[PDB]
Amino acid sequence: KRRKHSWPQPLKGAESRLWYGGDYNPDQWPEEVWDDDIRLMKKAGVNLVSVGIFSWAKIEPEEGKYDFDWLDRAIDKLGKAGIAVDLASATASPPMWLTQAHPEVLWKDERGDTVWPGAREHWRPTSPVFREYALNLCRRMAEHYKGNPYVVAWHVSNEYGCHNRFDYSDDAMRAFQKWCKKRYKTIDAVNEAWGTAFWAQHMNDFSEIIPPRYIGDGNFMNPGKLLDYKRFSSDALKELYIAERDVLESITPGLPLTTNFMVSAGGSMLDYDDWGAEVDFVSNDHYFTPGEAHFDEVAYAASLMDGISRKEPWFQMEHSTSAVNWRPINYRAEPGSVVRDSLAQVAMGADAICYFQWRQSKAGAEKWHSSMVPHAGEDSQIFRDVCELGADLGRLSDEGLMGTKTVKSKVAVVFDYESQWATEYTANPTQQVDHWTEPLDWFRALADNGITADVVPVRSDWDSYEIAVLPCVYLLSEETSRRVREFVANGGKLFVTYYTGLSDENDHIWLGGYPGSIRDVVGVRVEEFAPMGNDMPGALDHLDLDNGTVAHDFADVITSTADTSTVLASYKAERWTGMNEVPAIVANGYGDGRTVYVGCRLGRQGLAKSLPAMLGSMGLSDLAGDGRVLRVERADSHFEFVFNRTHEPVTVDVEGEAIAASLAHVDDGRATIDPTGVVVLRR
Amino acid sequence: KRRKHSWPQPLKGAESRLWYGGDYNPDQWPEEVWDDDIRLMKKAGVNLVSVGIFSWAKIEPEEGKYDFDWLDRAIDKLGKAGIAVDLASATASPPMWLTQAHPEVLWKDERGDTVWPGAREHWRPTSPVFREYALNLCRRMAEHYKGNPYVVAWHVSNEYGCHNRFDYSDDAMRAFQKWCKKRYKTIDAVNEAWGTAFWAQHMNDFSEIIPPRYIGDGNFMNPGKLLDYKRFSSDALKELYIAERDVLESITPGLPLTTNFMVSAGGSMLDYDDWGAEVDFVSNDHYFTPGEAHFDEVAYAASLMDGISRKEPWFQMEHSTSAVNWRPINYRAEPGSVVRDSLAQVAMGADAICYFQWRQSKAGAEKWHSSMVPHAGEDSQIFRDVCELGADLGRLSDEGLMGTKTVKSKVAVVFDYESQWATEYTANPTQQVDHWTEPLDWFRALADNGITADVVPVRSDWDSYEIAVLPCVYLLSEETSRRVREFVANGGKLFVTYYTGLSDENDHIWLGGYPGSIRDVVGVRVEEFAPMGNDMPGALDHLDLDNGTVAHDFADVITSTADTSTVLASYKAERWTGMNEVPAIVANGYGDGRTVYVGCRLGRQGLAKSLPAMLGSMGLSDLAGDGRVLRVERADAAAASHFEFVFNRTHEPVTVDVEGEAIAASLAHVDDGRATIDPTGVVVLRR
Repeated sequence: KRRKHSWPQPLKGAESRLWYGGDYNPDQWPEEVWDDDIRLMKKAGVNLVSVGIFSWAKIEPEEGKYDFDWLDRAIDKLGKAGIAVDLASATASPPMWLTQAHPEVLWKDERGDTVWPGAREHWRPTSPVFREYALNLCRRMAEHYKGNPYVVAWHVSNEYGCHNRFDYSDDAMRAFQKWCKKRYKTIDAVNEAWGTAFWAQHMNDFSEIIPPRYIGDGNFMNPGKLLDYKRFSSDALKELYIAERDVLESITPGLPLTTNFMVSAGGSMLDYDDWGAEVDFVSNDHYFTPGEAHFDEVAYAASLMDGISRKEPWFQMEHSTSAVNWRPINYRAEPGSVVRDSLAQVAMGADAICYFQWRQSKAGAEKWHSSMVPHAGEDSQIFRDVCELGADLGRLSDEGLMGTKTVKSKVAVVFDYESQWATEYTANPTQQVDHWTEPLDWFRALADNGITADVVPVRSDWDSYEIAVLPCVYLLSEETSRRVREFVANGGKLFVTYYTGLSDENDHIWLGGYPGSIRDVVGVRVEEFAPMGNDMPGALDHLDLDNGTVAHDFADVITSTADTSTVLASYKAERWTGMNEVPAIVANGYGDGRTVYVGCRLGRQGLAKSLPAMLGSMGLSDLAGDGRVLRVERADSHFEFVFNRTHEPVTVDVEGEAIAASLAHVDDGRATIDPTGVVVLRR
Repeated sequence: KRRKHSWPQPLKGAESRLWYGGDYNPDQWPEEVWDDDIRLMKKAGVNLVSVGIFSWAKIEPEEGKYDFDWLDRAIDKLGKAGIAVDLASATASPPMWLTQAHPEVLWKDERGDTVWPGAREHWRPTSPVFREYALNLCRRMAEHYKGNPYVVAWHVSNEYGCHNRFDYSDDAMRAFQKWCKKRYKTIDAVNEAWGTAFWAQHMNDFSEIIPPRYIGDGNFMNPGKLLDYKRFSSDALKELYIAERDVLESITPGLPLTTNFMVSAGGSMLDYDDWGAEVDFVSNDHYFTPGEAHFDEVAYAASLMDGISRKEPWFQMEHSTSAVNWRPINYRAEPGSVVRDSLAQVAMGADAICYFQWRQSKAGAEKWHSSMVPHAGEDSQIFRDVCELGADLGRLSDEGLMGTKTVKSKVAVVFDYESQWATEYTANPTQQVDHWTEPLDWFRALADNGITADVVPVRSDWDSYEIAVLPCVYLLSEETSRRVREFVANGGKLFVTYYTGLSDENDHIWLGGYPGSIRDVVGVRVEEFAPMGNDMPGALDHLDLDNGTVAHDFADVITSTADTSTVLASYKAERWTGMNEVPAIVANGYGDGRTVYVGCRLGRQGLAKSLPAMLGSMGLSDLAGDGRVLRVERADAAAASHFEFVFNRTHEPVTVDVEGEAIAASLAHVDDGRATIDPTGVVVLRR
């Protein structure tokens, strides 16, 4: 069911190398400028660029008229310079002539208001009119470029669902109704799934399924329907991508196809693990979070990408050299980030490193988004760094890094797109809790304890690891619940947190005490929750634990533990709160395995501090190591990538021959690595 | 180009006195109250009121039916009492019969939702049918009141664009299409200006230009288009005002016309410098900012008005005696504000002082807005201050203040409405930075150093000043860039800050290092920005400078400086940030001039502390002074006679040296050349 892995191949006369480059948009610059791009690209070690992504209005400037010459010239200029082309379908966003002639392609928001042109991606995922136009352009691009010697892959569309994830038009309403019929078969199944006995929502047939349109601010949508609308929206965009991909493939067999994902700790527009089955190689867009989380979350996202790709080499389609344009405050990246963040992505399995974008735009909505050639030009620290990185990727290529894979960790941290979606409902126990923050917190706390985890999607093989973490995995089906029992019974070591296994996949609650489907594995029983916050005078805002850590946002009221369990920590609180001496962290044995249940949100800091005790109870005291650096390994040969995780230079022992270094010095088996520094070793 | 300055003239062709009064709405009160109004106006020294401003529904109660008699009688009563009338066109807001009959006049928001009656100004600036109705009323008003001996000016409409600056209806679509054709001539030029090669936005003809309508929350409009839509929206309202002005004038030639602007530090609904060319006298509405900025920003805004009026006497059409109605918390003004804020406006060149409004409303949306006669009545501190101020304006009139002009400062602080509009785009380096805060910060910091600046619109003559400041002037066209270059080369002393000259007039980036069009003038090169804030844990929220100030919000990463420059200050920071020892304040010599580049936001306090060293580098240490007070002077041509206005800027009484004869004082006194001024106090001297 997964497509066979197929990676973009070198140009004639060229050898196999790490791909390096970024989005390139010659149609935004006078043709005169292109020769300068080629000169700077060669200087930087660029060998691949992605072209034509938003070029629909240039390629088809009016309906039924096509203009390829400019693009043929650009591609030829790149190719004869030894730079390969990842060619877009150009179907990311339609021209004004198209939308003026066919306003029915525009998506509608919850209130039924039309979303107009003015920005990008303003089209309905289920519009048959838009699909027709897109497939036409796909056919004509593929027919024109099928003989081109410089094209090495297809970049289908761009970031499906970045702006048009949700549509509430009648096209969407009809498509959702059909999607529900496919999923549930009978209207009574839908009624039971969504619990429509409540609030007189019973439906007599599929015409009575309407999308989660506007219901008045502050009012509460049917949560089953809302969750399914997210599943449906991801499937709808997926079916369109499949159609475009198949048209391109029909005309250019043997050219690998991808589309760019938006995988980040807090990004959940689509079920990207599901989508990963539909590409020839998985590719990602990731932009750093400014501040204290910058490095760790870059590493985390790249690890999840390696999980999505099932440890096959994957493609970093976009990231930024420094500031983006779209945040309330676009902080710059710390000096060193260009090489460092990129080599983190390589460490986590990327065999291609690309940026948005090659040359910083001088006009338009993204002119303030950093690029490889800044507004300042080639005399810039960023461009010097871009050049250093290209040379580094060349050296890693000479060393044969291509095709190696990131080693299997002893620990898997589970991520679940659908659980994230379930946690987004507005009448959960607290709207402060999303699934997504917990696996990040665990990844980081494990790293503080010198352990590099793999981030593994819930449908993938986390139960083949020695140790795994279920961090706020809100949904657990009976099937997943069974995988959990067997994982532990067979000798696995499993961490489980609050907000795990509250409901099944239809968001029906597992009754009898939380977590209702696996409470006998973890040996705790929760009767009630105690959310915390600062929005109510005198309400509970934190809970100290007796192990020197502090819970925030959420705590389980654990009222019994198994006779096989050990309480590792308990809350301390004023008596009237009822939370004093309630168990907070509980260890258990079950079959041949061990669990630790963490009944509250402890964050990176509290988890990191609690980990020695928790690992101890599991028989894993020997696992901990040096948390000042992250150590990431690829192997077919072993390559170790070592990153300073702190704000001060650190010295650590390193084995092997240093083959790359940025802001770091290796001498006599020891590396002094500056903040934002990295060393790469081979042996 | 500019209209010849024409000032409202006194009743009976007598002496031109300082005008004093406010908005007057007899149609809101039973007629017995009108006689009470007259008694109290006389006691207060009121000599001018503005009437009929929102009276459309009373004057034209049904289509083509007119009821003038109440207004005729009110104007007669006023004039016989010696009180002049500033007559409105009454076209500010339409009656229910009009909007009920013609829903198509109502403006539409970005989502296409109709904005209904229920408040005011709910009409599309480019509606042809509303224009027909407005011009008809203008004509009927002018024909009826022509030759009235008590009417001294026209108050055209009211605050254009206060509520209807933006319309997204099809009338606006058509008008914006024509406006783009006028500006750019060809669709190729529009495409080039807006950089439409990006995101497949290329347009084949002018029918493919649509207004910046709803694109979904959190999405990014074409910034060239958004900026031009603000230009267009200002121009569209200006064209309507010009049409109303022209009809009125064609019927009552010689009667001076104005419309009331909304000039304040943070106000930018329209390009008010552009609009200033279209009125016979420039008039403003300004309402104090509660808290620590109160006095300084009153002074600033009035200075900017004097800039817009090119130093011609101007008209304070509205302000508040105390609290307004429209803030989340309507703080009252400090006692003394009635006289003090009004005399600050006079000091900055106003020959008329008026309030919204004469009598506090007992009903309606603005009943909680303070007024000259409070709900409390004539027995109130506010009415007593109102009477004191009227008496003071009488005394200043006796001393011949009218017609003098605010003296030219040694420093011009530059303000650019269009730069403010550009900084409003939502995908800039940081959305915390607006152009408008910086010129205010510099004005206050200069005042802290005993210097009263002129606030000067960018198209005006700042390059004729000894010293000028470009404070976050985000846009610099080629033309303005040349003026900067010549200004410095010829001996001008120039301050330039971060967020200046990033782009040309169509928001195209000047390439090669910021500020891309004048980096050789200031002798610095910026490769990237280091914005700062408190919204991301662990990101920088500040940078200490090595001169004992602290930057917030934004810092330039200066990576080189010219051979002729001198670093006056640099950042101190943790090494990992990359900002340690990066230059923060850099002086340069360029031709016979001097510059200082300030690459970060230092605020009033940091700028005030840094100014002595900065001025020093320009060769100007002697420009210092006592910042406890603001001194503002007016003078006649020949600079024969001088008037000095002195304001306490602090919270304790101050005593300062003053030359000349005291002619007015509030919460203050002058004795043998020493002015003792209480907080919120003011003295006025004649030399």
